Amino acid sequence: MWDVIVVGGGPSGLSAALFLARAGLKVLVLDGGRSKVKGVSRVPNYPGLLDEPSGEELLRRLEAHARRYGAEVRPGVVKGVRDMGGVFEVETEEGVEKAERLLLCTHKDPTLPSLLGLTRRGAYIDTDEGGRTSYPRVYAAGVARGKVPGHAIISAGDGAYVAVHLVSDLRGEPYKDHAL
Ligand SMILES: Cc1cc2nc3c(=O)[nH]c(=O)nc-3n(C[C@H](O)[C@H](O)[C@H](O)COP(=O)(O)OP(=O)(O)OC[C@H]3O[C@@H](n4cnc5c(N)ncnc54)[C@H](O)[C@@H]3O)c2cc1C
Repeated sequence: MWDVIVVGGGPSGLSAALFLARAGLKVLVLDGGRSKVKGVSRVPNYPGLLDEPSGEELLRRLEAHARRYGAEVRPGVVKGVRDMGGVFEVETEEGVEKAERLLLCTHKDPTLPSLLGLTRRGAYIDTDEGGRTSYPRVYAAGVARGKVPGHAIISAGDGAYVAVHLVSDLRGEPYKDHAL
């Protein structure tokens, strides 16, 4: 079982996983390997990354960062999602995984949003300021919820933003992941 299952392992999904894991949650990221940044030979505008790595390298570092604090990042394509009342069942080609909350960081792909009958805002998933969709316990972040035009740093920032508010809901208090 999982506290949260993040669908999509691009900047928003991996950033979300990092914050969720650091909050001590059991988080699993299922990614289909079609991040829009994967083919970039050199990302020159991710504030702070002065070596300007390729999109492929950036993804590797983001996955490492999330795994570093407990997140599990696995390749997989979600094709089914069933609400079983209290737990969501997510299905890939490899099998089924269960989570109480789902966070969609699926970029522009309307597949899963349509499966859940999520309310839309134009071509994107409709959400409140914090990323909560029209479906209870289902969240969205990054390009998936309209943070466009899409850029790596913007999606990463939103993934963390939504994750922080997801954690805040669970702890009933404004959650901050700060360090000395
Ligand atoms: C040619 C090109 C060049 C670019 N150059 C830059 C640049 O220099 N700087 C910059 O900041 N941005 C750049 N971008 C844009 C940037 O890559 C995106 O804004 C960013 O990747 C968006 O992050 P995201 O997390 O929202 O989605 P994405 O990174 O697109 O990730 C979505 C992920 O979810 C997965 N997914 C979707 N559906 C499922 C499913 N059902 N099951 C499992 N996994 C699923 C996908 O396979 C994918 O890995 C470029 C884009 C392109 C196309």
